Amino acid sequence: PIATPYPVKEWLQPKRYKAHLMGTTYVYDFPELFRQASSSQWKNFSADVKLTDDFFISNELIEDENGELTEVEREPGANAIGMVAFKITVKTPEYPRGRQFVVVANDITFKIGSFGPQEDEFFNKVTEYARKRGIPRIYLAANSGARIGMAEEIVPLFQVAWNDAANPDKGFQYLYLTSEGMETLKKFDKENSVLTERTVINGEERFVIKTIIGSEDGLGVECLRGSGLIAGATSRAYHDIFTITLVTCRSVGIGAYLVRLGQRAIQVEGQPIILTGAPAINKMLGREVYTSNLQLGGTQIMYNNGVSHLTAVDDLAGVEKIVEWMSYVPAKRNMPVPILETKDTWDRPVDFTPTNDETYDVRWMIEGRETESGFEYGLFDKGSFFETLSGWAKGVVVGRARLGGIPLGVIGVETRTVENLIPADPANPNSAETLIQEPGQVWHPNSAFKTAQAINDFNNGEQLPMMILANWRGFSGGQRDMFNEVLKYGSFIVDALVDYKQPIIIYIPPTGELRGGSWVVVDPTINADQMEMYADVNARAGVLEPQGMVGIKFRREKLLDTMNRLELLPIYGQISLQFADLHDRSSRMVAKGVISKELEWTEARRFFFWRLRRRLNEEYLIKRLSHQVGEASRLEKIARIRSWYPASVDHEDDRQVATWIEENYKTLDDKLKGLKLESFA
Amino acid sequence: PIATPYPVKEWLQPKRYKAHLMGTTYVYDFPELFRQASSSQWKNFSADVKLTDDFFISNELIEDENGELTEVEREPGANAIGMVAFKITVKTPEYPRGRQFVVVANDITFKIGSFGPQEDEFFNKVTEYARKRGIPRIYLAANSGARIGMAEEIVPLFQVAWNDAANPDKGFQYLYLTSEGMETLKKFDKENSVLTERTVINGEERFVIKTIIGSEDGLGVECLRGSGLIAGATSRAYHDIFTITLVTCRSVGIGAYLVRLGQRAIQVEGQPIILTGAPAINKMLGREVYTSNLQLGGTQIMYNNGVSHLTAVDDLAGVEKIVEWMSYVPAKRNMPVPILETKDTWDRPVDFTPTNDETYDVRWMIEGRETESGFEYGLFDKGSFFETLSGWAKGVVVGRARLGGIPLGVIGVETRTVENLIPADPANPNSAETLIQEPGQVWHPNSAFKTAQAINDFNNGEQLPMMILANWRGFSGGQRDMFNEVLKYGSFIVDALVDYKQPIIIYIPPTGELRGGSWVVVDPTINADQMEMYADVNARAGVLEPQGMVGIKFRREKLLDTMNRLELLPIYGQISLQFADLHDRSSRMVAKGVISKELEWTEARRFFFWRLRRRLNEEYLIKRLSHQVGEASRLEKIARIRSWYPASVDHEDDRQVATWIEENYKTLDDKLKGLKLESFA
Ligand SMILES: Cc1ccc2cc(CC3CCN(C(=O)c4cc(-c5ccccc5)nc5ccccc45)CC3)ccc2n1
Ligand SMILES: Cc1ccc2cc(CC3CCN(C(=O)c4cc(-c5ccccc5)nc5ccccc45)CC3)ccc2n1
Repeated sequence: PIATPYPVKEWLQPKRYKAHLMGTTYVYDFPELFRQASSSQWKNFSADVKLTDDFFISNELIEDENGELTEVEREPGANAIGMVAFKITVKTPEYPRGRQFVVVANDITFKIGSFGPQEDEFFNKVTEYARKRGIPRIYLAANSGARIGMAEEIVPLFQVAWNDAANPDKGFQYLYLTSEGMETLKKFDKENSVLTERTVINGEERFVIKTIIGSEDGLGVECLRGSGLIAGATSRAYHDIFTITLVTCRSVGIGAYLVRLGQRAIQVEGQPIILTGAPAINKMLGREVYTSNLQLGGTQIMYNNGVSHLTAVDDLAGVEKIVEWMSYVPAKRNMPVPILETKDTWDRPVDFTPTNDETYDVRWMIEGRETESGFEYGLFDKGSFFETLSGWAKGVVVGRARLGGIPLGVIGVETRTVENLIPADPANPNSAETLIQEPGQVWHPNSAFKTAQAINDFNNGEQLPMMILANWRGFSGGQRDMFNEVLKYGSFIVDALVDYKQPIIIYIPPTGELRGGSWVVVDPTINADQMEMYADVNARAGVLEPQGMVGIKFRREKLLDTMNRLELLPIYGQISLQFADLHDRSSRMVAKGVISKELEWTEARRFFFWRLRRRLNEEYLIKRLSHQVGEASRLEKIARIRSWYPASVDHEDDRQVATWIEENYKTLDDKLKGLKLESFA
Repeated sequence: PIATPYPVKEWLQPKRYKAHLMGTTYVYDFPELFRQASSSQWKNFSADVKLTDDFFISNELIEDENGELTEVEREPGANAIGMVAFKITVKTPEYPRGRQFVVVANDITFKIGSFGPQEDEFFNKVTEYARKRGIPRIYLAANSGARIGMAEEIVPLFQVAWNDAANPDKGFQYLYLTSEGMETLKKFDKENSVLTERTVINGEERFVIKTIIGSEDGLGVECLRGSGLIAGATSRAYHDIFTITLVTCRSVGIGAYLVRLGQRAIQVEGQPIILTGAPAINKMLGREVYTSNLQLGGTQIMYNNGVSHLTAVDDLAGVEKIVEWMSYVPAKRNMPVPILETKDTWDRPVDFTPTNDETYDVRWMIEGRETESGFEYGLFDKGSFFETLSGWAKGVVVGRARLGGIPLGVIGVETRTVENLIPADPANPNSAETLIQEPGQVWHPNSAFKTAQAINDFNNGEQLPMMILANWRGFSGGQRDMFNEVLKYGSFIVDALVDYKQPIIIYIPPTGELRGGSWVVVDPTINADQMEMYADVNARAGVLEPQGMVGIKFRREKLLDTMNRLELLPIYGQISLQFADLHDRSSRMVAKGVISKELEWTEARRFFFWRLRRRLNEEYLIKRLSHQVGEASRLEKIARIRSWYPASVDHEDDRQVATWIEENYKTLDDKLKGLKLESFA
């Protein structure tokens, strides 16, 4: 384009234009997208705040002569390999003084973003760089999978030993190199390009090729090794630092695995996540089964799958979601979760309240609801709910939120029936679109899996506390769901809880319940060090529902003995139901000692804010001791810590405990430093 | 029955008869089944061996006044709770001097084997007892799930405040107790059985019941807490000790979860594993959808599911399988895997060999094949293959085996297509039986999951080394399998490998291959501390198959430039294929350094036996150092250890290294004890 006001970026650097022709942002332009998203982050938090350009810094990372990563400022497109990375230092609302993370990305313009050995080792090197520092690792996927190739240098000289030069159509015995060929190879110092066995047949000496190696690196299995290297590297990263991936253009083979292994993923619409392309699969099946890769790995697959946690309309939207997601996680591994108080202060009642005879969206209880007569506040901070995995297993709702500024993972139950429509596979003619009815308050294979996935994702890397508004009748025990292994997924939940490292709150909501099958997987004893359970005064819980209980312990016979109190079975049947229901109250739960407290929904925000803040504080103190006295149970630690509180402080008063502790952090630190004396030598 | 030769056991103890009427062995008779199975174990190993009754000892475990477990010899049926346990000490072929394990079981005759709080705490107490000692925990499931009940004492006295004594059909306002009732309760010291509010209405004073608590323990949520307690307890046990469960009669609710959480499970035919019973589910759906619980949790569900690893014709068969399974695992956590040499010695060639143009069952390569001209030996010890999870995801084959006596987990690939027939769910009228074609050498969601499950099951509790005869073309990238999340299951494999703690051998078989998608998940770099890869001289590996490679790097144009070597596309197309194929040889793998060695199938048993034995030995030495010098990478440890070998010993000679090490264990132990001097104070 001639005569533009400013320089034509796409001309100054043709690679930028190639990227665009490919439907993705040029890799070197992504740091600018992060600056833009970060700026927006501020405007949304505080319209005023005068922001300067030093609030965002991006330094490209490359390997020095010794293979170690260092920072450089160079012209975009100078990358010698197809993988690039940047260290981002950015001041944000949660971290005004700045937080850091790295961004690794394929360069779709460099050999179609293929993963060659060098790209793989660079990617691995960047992952370790992030893990060592404990900072988040953002991956931007735009690739063609493992790099392929043949030893081109052997193509113009190989000879074929036919069964008879007369009719080639008769076949060949092997391929070989003449003494002339062996020479052409030695002339270019490419003798290792081939493995041969010198044998003379009638005419001349023919070196039979037993194996083709090639002089150029990155043709086959060496690309597979590096492929596995970064797969395992990413598997580890996920249990270590916050990991996330943006699928910004196709992501193929190892590319698709990196997306899942990183777990948290945002798919830009129209950018497929595939294993094998449609053309190839069509060859596998014989006919023209698939039209595009989007049928195999588009958002309708992966987002409905749970592989993609969120979809983005474009690259910038993807970056914004990443930035939004990061606002809930620690600046780095083991640092405190980022407190961020906003307009919606902790001290207030909860407005929206569910009713037994009225349908509702659990999201209203979570983030509040907008009504004609004004906004009704929910349990958590207004506008702080960030839902994820929203395109899969709608039976359960998961996301991040803030409670008076405290970030945490939230799991709620969708009470409304879900219409899960499964498309028909083109590969099968006899296939027809299928509709699955997923009853509310019932775990299914998908929703059980999602529940566990969320717990693990809240725990690993995010290191967030969690609240589960437990409200399930049980798991689906029908044949299809049972055959579909609902037990394995249900069990994944218990496993996830056992592994949780931050405070957990299990709370049965106002019109909610827990029964024999559901309570099993969320009881506080699964992980007593982190879990606490609470039931609303209007919640219910017992092994069986009232109907089921009477149908077994208040049979027709016993129902008649009661006729001796005053045809009339209808009303008496109702009486027995109420008799049973009077057993499933929060009061019995308190009496039997299975919950910490029974609560009143409207007061829940106030109670949980201080309960959580109080816990974050004691936990902090407990960890400090776990690095001193060492050998000591949690019971002994938490007890010693509480022995330091002033005698008149009421251990049961959350607000008092939290308040006294924050007033004496340094004083408590002195008592700890002085405890080092307990250095059993 | 009168006039029997010996006492009528079922009469002496009626509970034994009740158990039988229920289709299961009386709990106290199970130890005898273990003795029988153990005796058989010997006969099968050595027909001769004169066995005495002291080779098997079973001591029931009960809680003493302080709640601690102790041994007792008492009359069967004296159990005050519905859960029982035994400590078994038994000499076996693998452990001639004896090995121990515990057996916990529901007593189906005690309150239908329901899980009450006491049963739950006993079960938990036994699990910890086993974990502390590091011994296997066998669970025999025969139950009705969580115990239920109502406060019976409140049934004969509750009163109802009708809207008008005239027409009860009009409803009631609440239930209450008269001053007479409150007295009946105080007379039996059951005042807490109810929560009321004294209010006087016209007539007398009526105490409105707000909550029914009940005096008897085990009615509701207290059964749910204990339920969650043992769920989490079992979740932990699985990552700690060898865990296994025999479903000997129905296993309900928490009962079904215990089976999965324990992971390894053997289902006796006709004994259902269910969440909710058919009658109840029929109520849920309205109509008479299900006939029996077997439709919901019978072997056709759970065995085809992968929830049940094996099925047994009867209780005794179940016990035998348990005993057989245990013969491959350490007597207790962290003890060496049980070496058990048999007739089939290590020093011999492998007979059965696959052919490219011939269908075969991978089991033949594993355990050998019986033919008309005699027995053809496989890679592993004759008769040592114990397949598991054989009713699910047949695309992959898993089991335990012995290599010259060394036990290990084995994973092989089923090359034959699998006909996976999925029954139709009665709940859906529009449902029809479905047939799934699972191509061989291709991972599917189920087979990927099974592959990972096996790795985790070999690692946790079993603590076994592993060999994977890696032979997959890739994962199924079609729509259905992609939508069914094959990526998540594929990723589970990488996770399992990362967590493996024993030596691992990845070996591409004689006619096998690995490609871009499959190699990703089994490369040695995923876990370099334990993994080693090998390729047969007749194996193949590269990113793409030859067809795919030519279709991209040897297009029609380039194919014509080759026409200048001597219509004839057919033969030249064949030529290009061979050109590509010459790239995917074990030789290139060795050159690029991606495998430890290329091998010859017939010599594999000899090579692997000494390679594994050599490794088990170095690993042992490495752990000893990991308890001394501590802070040191594996590279530094393995290096120091090898520095102790005699200078003339060839580190690369497996047999020599293993042999010298076993000759100097004690001498090496002295060098270690002397290394304690390195006690950086
Ligand atoms: C339902 C389903 C889904 C995915 C499956 C994947 C495989 C293995 C891979 C290995 C690697 N591979 C090839 O290497 C290959 C690629 C291409 C191809 C490449 C680029 C464009 C178009 C086609 N064409 C071929 C034809 C015949 C044999 C192999 C090929 C693809 C095939 C096997 C069964 C499958 N079944
Ligand atoms: C496809 C599917 C499969 C399993 C499902 C499980 C539930 C929850 C449980 C809670 C506990 N429960 C009861 O408590 C109950 C039990 C029995 C019952 C008990 C013994 C014998 C026969 C029936 N009858 C009832 C009728 C109405 C309401 C509840 C009951 C069973 C119902 C919800 C939806 C389901 N959908």
